[PDB]
Amino acid sequence: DPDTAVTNKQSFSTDVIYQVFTDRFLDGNPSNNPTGAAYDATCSNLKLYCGGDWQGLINKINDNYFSDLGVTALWISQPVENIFATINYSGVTNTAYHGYWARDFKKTNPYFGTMADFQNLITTAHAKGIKIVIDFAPNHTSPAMETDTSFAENGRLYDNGTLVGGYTNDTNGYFHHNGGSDFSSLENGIYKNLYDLADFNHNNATIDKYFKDAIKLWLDMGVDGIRVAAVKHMPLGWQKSWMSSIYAHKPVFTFGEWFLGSAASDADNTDFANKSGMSLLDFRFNSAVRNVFRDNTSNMYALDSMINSTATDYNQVNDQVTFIDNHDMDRFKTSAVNNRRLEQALAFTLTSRGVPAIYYGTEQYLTGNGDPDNRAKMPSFSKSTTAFNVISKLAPLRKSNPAIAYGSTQQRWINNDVYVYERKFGKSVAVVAVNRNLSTSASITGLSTSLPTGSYTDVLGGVLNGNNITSTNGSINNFTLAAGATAVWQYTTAETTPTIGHVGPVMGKPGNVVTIDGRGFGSTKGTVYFGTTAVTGAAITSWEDTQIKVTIPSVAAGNYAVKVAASGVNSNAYNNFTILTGDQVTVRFVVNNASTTLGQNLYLTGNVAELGNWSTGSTAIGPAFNQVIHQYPTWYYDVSVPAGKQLEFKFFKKNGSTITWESGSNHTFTTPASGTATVTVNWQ
Ligand SMILES: [Ca+2]
Ligand SMILES: [Ca+2]
Repeated sequence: DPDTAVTNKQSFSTDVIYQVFTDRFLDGNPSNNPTGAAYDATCSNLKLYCGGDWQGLINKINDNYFSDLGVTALWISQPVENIFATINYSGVTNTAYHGYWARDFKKTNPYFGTMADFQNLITTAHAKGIKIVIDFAPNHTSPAMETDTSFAENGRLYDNGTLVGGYTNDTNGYFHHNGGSDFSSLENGIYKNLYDLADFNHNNATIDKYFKDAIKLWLDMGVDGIRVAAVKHMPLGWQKSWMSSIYAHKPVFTFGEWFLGSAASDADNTDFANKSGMSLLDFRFNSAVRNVFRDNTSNMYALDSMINSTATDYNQVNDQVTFIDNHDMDRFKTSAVNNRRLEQALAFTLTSRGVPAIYYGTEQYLTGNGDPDNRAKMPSFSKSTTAFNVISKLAPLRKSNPAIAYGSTQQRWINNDVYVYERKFGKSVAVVAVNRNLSTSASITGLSTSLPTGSYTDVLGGVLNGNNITSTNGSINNFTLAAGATAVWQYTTAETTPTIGHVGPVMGKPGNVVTIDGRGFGSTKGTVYFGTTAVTGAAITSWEDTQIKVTIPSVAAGNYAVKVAASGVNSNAYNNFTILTGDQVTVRFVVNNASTTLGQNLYLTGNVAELGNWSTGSTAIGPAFNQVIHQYPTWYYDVSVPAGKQLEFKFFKKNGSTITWESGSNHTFTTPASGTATVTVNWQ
């Protein structure tokens, strides 16, 4: 199979995700519409259900709307049975229309469709080569008051019909009853309630179990991707074991949302991308794209830096999911914002690095500020707009041109309102040119690309007032780029060298199988190098020019670079693959009596690669928490550690360069073969 083929769950770099709020798109079947309180036919009261559902998308896939737009994937609402109760928050009736106030993860949302309607979608989709991607919220159930069972469904979690338990009188401790997060730190954002939503207790072994079992269900119906919610509000440790269990079983591409407010590099957000075993929505690229194109607060320089810092921060920047907007900010088009500015923002995003998503009806230039006005009933299905045209012209290149799909990003020309940049993968090039200025045109003199000699026609055919150019050995002849114009001119040809485009997943134990997308690999089963170790023959499950699939060798766990060798010649090196010791379980380590100093923090390390392998660097886990579950001078932390292994660990205070250890002998611990566990040591 191709890297391109819908068959490929582990990479989305060649796709364009269409994100659609299921109930606001199209009501295909009206019999699975709510009754009364919870329902609005006319969808004027956006807090109510509007009747949209899975048969609605089906019908659209079939009359070629998605395929004509060129989107190759769809990201639907979390599908699980949500609370049926209507919650009246200060005068206004709220319904669980948005698919987030779940109540049974092992069942479907009847207003969206049945299990068979779900399967139906999976199939009408894969039929037209459109990958499906679901939302998933392992952080919580629904709203609830501990003093008040009467409020909503009191966070009640039912396992497949059978009630496991609600918020009030939670004798088992399935939930953090720690108050609600005030958000002053990371720690309080995790172990206290997200707003008024009943917070799961993951260190609880029923719930740890439930959630791994609830995703295998969905993966088994053939979802091709998982968009995780509120990842800043759950422990990384738990997210990592949950993930490793998924990759073990049915590796799909998984990206999470860690909300960010700016193009700025946030540390916890970056460490999350690199260590979690998942990718994130690209909130910092979003901040740049709105600043330069919508809001005129920043200029062409901002955009280029953002490109460069995200390229530097992220272990695999190409997995990150870019966007001009979504269901939690205001809609890009607003009355002052020009069409061409939305259109250029689209243009830009489709041609840029990472994985592009579009929130529904951006082809229809939809407005709506804040929530819910940013979530309206999808207005028309016209295939007539300039945004409709730009998306369908450009998003195909992600598949046909590997430079767009995996390539590098170079600046070739920039001033305050003009940006010309280049995407290159091996011999394939693409240059995008953009003048954001809607009144002055701009002479580009002295442009040098690494396009070969010839005349290159604007791929957009002039829909965005694109002109044509001529390369003479890269040097482009002088030209006026028009007002508000944008151009794309590209070049492809067959690679004849193994070159690793993508690898997915990037973290797993021995025995897991990964996918290596690329160009010029040939069809003669060669050798795959996990670092220094050749994998050959039968251990390689598939070998095709663009995609090799291969089992993880039983090497020591750690960070590895992956190379391919075809016909003797070796490919480029894809980095930061994480081989895990084995299966993982989340274990909470609690250290008492660990007084520190102003600004002295507490990490743990130990004898396995998951614990950093006696590191005091970026692999030592830390810093530990010490305000919510346990408090100073006790310190605690949740780690992803390997199932049933004896561990040797020690805590240490790190100040500047002053690492200062635990005295005595190493502490030791044998982990469970499944689940979660807790261990408590006294700082010695
Ligand atoms: Ca319906
Ligand atoms: Ca939480």
